Amino acid sequence: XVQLQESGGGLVQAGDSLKLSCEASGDSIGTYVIGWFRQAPGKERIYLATIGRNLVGPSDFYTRYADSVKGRFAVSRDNAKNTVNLQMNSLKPEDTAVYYCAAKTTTWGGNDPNNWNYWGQGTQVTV
Ligand SMILES: Nc1nc(N)nc(Nc2cc(S(=O)(=O)O)cc3cc(S(=O)(=O)O)c(/N=N/c4ccccc4S(=O)(=O)O)c(O)c23)n1
Repeated sequence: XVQLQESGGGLVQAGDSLKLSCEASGDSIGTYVIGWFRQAPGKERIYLATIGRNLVGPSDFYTRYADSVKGRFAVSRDNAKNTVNLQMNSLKPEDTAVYYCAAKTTTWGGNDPNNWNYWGQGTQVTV
C-alpha cells in the first residue's frame, strides 16, 4: 500500500508547459507502476500515461502514452525522491481538468482506472 499526492497544478496560460509531481508515502514508489489520469467536471477519469517499475533498455523505464498526449506529455520516474513526474507541454483550454496519479503493481490494464489500486487526491489544472 502507498499514499500518493499530486502537486504542481493550478492556473496556467495556454501555450505554456506545466510539470506535475506525484509523491509516494508509506512505501517505495519504485515498487509501483505509476499512471496519470485527468478528469473533466462530471466525466470519468481518462488515462494519460504509464511509467513502469522496470527498464526496457539501459536507461529508460517502460512508458506508454494515450494517443491524445503522446509527444506532448512526458512521464519520468525519480525513485530516489519517491516521486514520478509528468511534463505537460503546449497546454490549452482543453487540458483544463483535475489530474491524478495512481499506482498498481500489475503489468496490464492501465487504461481502465478501475485497475489501479491507490490514487492521489488530485490536482486541478486550469488554463
Ligand atoms: N520490458 C518490457 N517489455 C515489453 N514488451 N512490455 C513491457 N510492459 C510493461 C512493463 C511494466 S514494468 O513494471 O516492468 O515496468 C509495466 C507495464 C505496465 C503496463 S499498464 O497496463 O499499466 O499500462 C503495460 N501495458 N501495456 C499496454 C497496455 C495497453 C495496450 C498496449 C500495451 S503494450 O504492451 O505496451 O503494447 C506494460 O506493457 C508494462 N515491459
